[PDB]
Formats: sequence, structure tokens, C-alpha cells
Amino acid sequence: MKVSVIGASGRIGSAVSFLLAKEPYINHINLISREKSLNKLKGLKMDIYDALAASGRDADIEVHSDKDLSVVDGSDITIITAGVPRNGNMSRLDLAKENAKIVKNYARDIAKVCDTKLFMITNPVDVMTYKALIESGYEKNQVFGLGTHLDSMRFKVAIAKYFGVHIDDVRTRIIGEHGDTMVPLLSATAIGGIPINRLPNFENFPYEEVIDSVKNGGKKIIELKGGSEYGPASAIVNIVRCIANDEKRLLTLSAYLDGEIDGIKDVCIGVPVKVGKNGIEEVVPIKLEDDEFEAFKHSVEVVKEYCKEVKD
Amino acid sequence: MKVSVIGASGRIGSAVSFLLAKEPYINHINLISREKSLNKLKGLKMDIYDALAASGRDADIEVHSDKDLSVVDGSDITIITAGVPRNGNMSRLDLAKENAKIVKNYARDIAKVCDTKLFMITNPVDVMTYKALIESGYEKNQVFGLGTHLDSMRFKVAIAKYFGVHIDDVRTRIIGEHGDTMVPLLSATAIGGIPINRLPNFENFPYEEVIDSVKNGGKKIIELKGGSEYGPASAIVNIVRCIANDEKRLLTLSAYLDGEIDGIKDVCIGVPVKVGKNGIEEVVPIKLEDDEFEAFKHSVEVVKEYCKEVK
Ligand SMILES: NC(=O)C1=CN([C@@H]2O[C@H](COP(=O)(O)OP(=O)(O)OC[C@H]3O[C@@H](n4cnc5c(N)ncnc54)[C@H](OP(=O)(O)O)[C@@H]3O)[C@@H](O)[C@H]2O)C=CC1
Ligand SMILES: NC(=O)C1=CN([C@@H]2O[C@H](COP(=O)(O)OP(=O)(O)OC[C@H]3O[C@@H](n4cnc5c(N)ncnc54)[C@H](OP(=O)(O)O)[C@@H]3O)[C@@H](O)[C@H]2O)C=CC1
Ligand code: NA
Ligand code: NA
Repeated sequence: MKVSVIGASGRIGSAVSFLLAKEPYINHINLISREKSLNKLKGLKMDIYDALAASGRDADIEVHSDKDLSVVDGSDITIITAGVPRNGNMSRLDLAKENAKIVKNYARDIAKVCDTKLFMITNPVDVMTYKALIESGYEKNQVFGLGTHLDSMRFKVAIAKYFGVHIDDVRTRIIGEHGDTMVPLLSATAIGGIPINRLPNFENFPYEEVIDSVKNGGKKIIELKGGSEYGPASAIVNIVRCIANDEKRLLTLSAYLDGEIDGIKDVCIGVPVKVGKNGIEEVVPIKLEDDEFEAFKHSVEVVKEYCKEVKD
Repeated sequence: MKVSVIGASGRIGSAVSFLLAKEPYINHINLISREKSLNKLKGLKMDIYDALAASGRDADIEVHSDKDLSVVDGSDITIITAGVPRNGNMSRLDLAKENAKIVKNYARDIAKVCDTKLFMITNPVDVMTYKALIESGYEKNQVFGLGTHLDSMRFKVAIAKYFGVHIDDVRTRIIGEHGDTMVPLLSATAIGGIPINRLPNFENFPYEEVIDSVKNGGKKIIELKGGSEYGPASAIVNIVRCIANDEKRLLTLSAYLDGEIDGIKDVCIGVPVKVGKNGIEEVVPIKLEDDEFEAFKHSVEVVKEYCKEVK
């Protein structure tokens, strides 16, 4: 497989370039950045190669600028981790419009060149995923965003630590916005397949304070160390692996809705999806508790309105 | 296994804390830094936990200041990546004197609380390895440095790209100083076990140009992105894995010499070693070509001079 990382010089871009190169099915990877960062990428390329030697792995790594995106041709997946840094002289909405412009230009320019899957990380990821879908003109299965896949991982850790199990023994998910209107699914949270509400220590599990910590986790990591890095990069590789080996797993990604859940359409948002070699193979309308379903509809309304306000 | 990382807030310390935690045999890892960096470590801990969730791994990560190193007790391996930044008109000897004070105090305070292996990354790594050994009073099998293990990895890449093979299909090593007196061993360089001088395309292999690039590889990465990160971190985990599973491999590390090679002793430097659960289980005196051996003796004298100037 060939993958391209647009934004490879950033915090997430550099870490995900390293982890992707290690993967045995990833034979070619393009690190792509603005011209001013090419020398950073050359050092990143040497450092990653050294790491492959120490870890028994291999890859063909190429560095390119984003002036000529024809190099993306042949990429099965193109990961977009580009984004404008937050500063004080810009509002949240101003920053979203700047990123929307970046995402649109990349989506339009990549689509002139080839058909690839667009894996969007740029925030606000649900809005940017929808923007890239519309501007690229790609099929809906080919454009998706990390979304609440990452928040699900933060929930998973806290559950595992409370119940005293290997982190991998927990499976849980959060749907809706990658944001404060996210909807954690206690109805789909299990340890070794056992719903956590059937475990003896569940009665004292402060799950709402845990959810609050998940809602606040990204901003806390930004405050403590500047920004999330290994978390998002590993979550990206997890999805890439599912696509490359056609695993068919029920995951959660920011995906385009086309009527599967209560006839809702015209939005990208965190939902249950089956992921395989064609990307988003289906959006899976699972049975939600009433509070979960109403909160998901609420998150959809909030995200649709964000999309309209960034476009305007 | 329990591991402690001293200097975890730094560039290599952070990347290596992430890779160690992923390892299935590492159940507990202490991230240790100066008190002013603990907030960074708290965020690193959260970020690593998130990564473990995404990759099917697990660990118990604890954040501690270096004020009380009793938390190191029970660590099988303690990795020291703490070191000052080389600033302006600083010589290599200036660097070594500042970092030797850091390494001396860590080694003495750790030896007060427990017996552990000391895996030295702090530069100049051959000198800091010797300093940690003497100040800790540990047995020589317990103290070693990364040394030319990292340079060997850069050599491996260059060879693999010239001959067009998987990087892992190359095995090669560089002995001597982690520095510009390092000694590449073409006599111990092979692809699929085949000495590369027996391969048809070896005649056009620009050996000398490749060697010069390897010698400058660390400096080049500093120029382009500010410092190496993933290369060193992955080379560290590779050694920890050999120790944790008692693999018994012939690798290259900065280790204490005690007469194995031409009676040379009283120095730590990159040499062929057999690594296992006890750390450096032996220094292996392999057959060197005459020029490789003279270059190695030169490297030994240079490193010894640096050890004296720091004493
Ligand atoms: N959805 C999620 O789970 C998460 C989302 N994110 C988002 O991902 C993005 C990347 O985050 P992070 O890596 O921490 O950010 P960094 O600031 O560390 O990296 C930014 C990257 O974007 C590039 N870039 C910046 N400005 C522009 C521009 N005007 N045009 C093109 N490329 C540009 C940079 O290139 P250069 O070096 O040339 O400046 C660099 O590669 C952000 O939008 C961030 O909000 C991050 C956290 C998690
Ligand atoms: N052997 C090899 O192959 C390589 C060697 N190295 C060496 O490894 C070390 C770490 O490199 P790198 O991570 O890039 O450097 P960084 O500057 O990024 O990190 C240095 C680390 O040392 C700590 N530190 C700095 N000053 C002191 C002090 N006075 N007392 C205690 N701790 C201190 C820092 O903690 P804080 O944040 O609190 O300051 C930080 O954790 C250096 O000595 C470097 O030369 C690096 C490259 C490869
Ligand atoms: Na690979
Ligand atoms: Na582990």
C-alpha cells in the first residue's frame, strides 16, 4: 500500500508518519508539507529510517512539497493533518474558516489528480470531513474523519483503570461530535464482552465524571504538553490497518450520513461504521437508548449549524 | 518488567517512554524528570495511555520527580536520557563536565536505593557510561551505553538502499566511539548472511562516501529537525527487548573493557557484546582486519583521554 501524509511536519503528522512506515503492508509513504518545511521532513525521513533499522521494518519514504500534488497519485489513503495553529488574535470560528479553506484547496487539488481515500484529522474534524467530501466530489465511502474514535480511546483507558483490567479488554464507543456534544454509549461498553453494568463494581463507577474528563481530555493534554500526539497517531494507524487488510470491524468514525439513522442526511459526524478495503462500507444503525438517541440528534443539529456558519 | 526513564520529558525520553510502554513485557514504567517538567510528563502519560488504547497494548505509567529516586527500586532497567543542551561556545569537554555531574549524582543516588541496570544515553555516551559505572559501584555487566548501536543502524539503512533490499536484510556494525573516531566493520557486514564483498554489485558500492555520511548522520539530523528522536528510541527498545526475553544476541554497545581485546581495559566504548538477561554477558573479541583494529585502538585512546580530562 501507498499512503500520503499532508501535514507530515506537524505534531501528529510526524508521529503518524513514523508509525505508518513501521507497518509491514505500507511500502511507500509520501511526507508532504508546505515548502518552508521540506528540510524538517528530510530530517524526519532520516530519523524514521534509522528507527526502521532498529525495529526490523522497512519502507520507501519520499519527501515532497504541496505545490504539486500529483505525487499523491497511487495513494490508497491520504491523511490530512494540516491545520492553522491557534493564536489569541483569532476566534474559534475564524480558525475554522482558515482550515476550511486549506481543506477545500487540498481536496479539490487531490481530486484533479486521482481517486484516493481522504482521512481527515484537521479540526473541527466533523466539519472538515464534510467539506472535503463536498469539494473533492468523491464517493461518500472514500472520505471520513477520525472524529470520536479518539475520544473512545480516552474513555476506554479510564474504564480499564477503574475495573483493573488490561486496556485492550475494554471496548466502548462515543458517537456524535468530536466535541462537547459527544454521546458516550454506556449501552455499548463492555469488558471481555460483558456489559459493564453487569460487573459487580459498576455501582460505584463514577461514569459521568469520567465522561466529563473525556470531554476535557484534549484541552488538558494541550495545556500540559502542547497537544495530543501519540494518541491520535496510533488511532489513525489502527484505522489504516483495518482498511489495508480488509478487516471489517465495527468502529466509530466521522462519516457521511445518508438516511441510515432516522433518515438523517447531509452531515458528517461520529457514527458506528463497518470499515474495510473500501473505507466506510456501511453506517450501522444500532439500537440506542432513548437518551443516547436524542443526544445524537442534538449533536447532529449542532454540527450541521457549525457547517453552515463556517461556510457563510 | 519494570523500567524507569530518567529524562522522560526530553526528546528521546518522551519517544522512548511511548515505545517502552507499548511493549507487552513492560508492565510498569516510571517517567522521571525534574520537578519543573512534571506537568509535561502528566500530559505525556495521558497521551501514551490513549495510544495504548488505540494499539491494543497496556501499562501502568507513573510520573515522579527526580527528588526521591526511591521510586526506581524494583526497576530491572533504568534508562538515563538526561543531559544539558550544548549551547554556543561549548566544547565537547564542557558538555562532558556538565553531564558528568548529572550522571554522577543520579548513579550514586540510584545505587543507594537498589541494584538496577543503567542504560546510558547521555552524551558523550562512552564517557558517561564509564562515569555511571564507577560512581554506581555496580558490576560491569549492569552498566552500558547505546554507543555505536545507533550508528550501526544508520549504516544498515545506507547499505540496504544501495543494494535494494529490505532494511532488515542487512546486518552490520560500527565499533569504537559514538563520535568521529567510530570504526565501521566491513568485515562484519552482510546481506542475508552473505558478506557484501561477495555480492556482484559490491564493486560500485561507494563505501567511503557512505561511511562519511554515517559519521555525520547525527549532526545532519540536528541540522534538519533539531535532534534525533525515533532512531535512538527504537534502538533503545531493541536492546531492552533482548534483555527482557534473554535473547542472547551478538550486538554492539558501549561496555566496559576488561582485557578481552588486546588486553585493553579501564574504558567503556562500543564493542561486540553478547546481550541477555544479565545485560552485558560478555565482550566478544572478534577477528578484526588490521586497519579496523588500528582504528579501534585510536578510538580507545581518544575516549580514554576524554575520561581523564573529566576526572
Ligand atoms: N481530530 C482530532 O482528533 C485532532 C485534531 N487535531 C487537528 O489536527 C491538525 C494538526 O494538529 P497538530 O499536528 O497538533 O498541529 P501542528 O501545528 O503541530 O501542525 C500543523 C501542520 O499543518 C501545517 N500547516 C499549518 N498552516 C498551514 C497552512 N496555512 N496551509 C497548509 N498547511 C499548513 C503545518 O505545516 P508547516 O510546518 O509548514 O507550518 C504542519 O504540518 C490541527 O487542525 C488540529 O486541530 C489535533 C489534535 C487531535
Ligand atoms: N547516545 C546517543 O545515541 C544519543 C545521545 N543523546 C543524548 O541524550 C540526551 C538527551 O537528548 P535529548 O532528549 O535530545 O535532549 P533534550 O534537551 O530534548 O532533553 C534533555 C533531558 O534532560 C533533562 N535535563 C536537562 N538538564 C538537566 C539537569 N541539569 N538535570 C537533570 N535533568 C536535566 C531534561 O529535563 P528538563 O525538561 O527538566 O530540562 C530532559 O528530560 C543528551 O545528553 C543527548 O546528547 C541524544 C541523541 C542520541
Ligand atoms: Na513499512
Ligand atoms: Na506494556
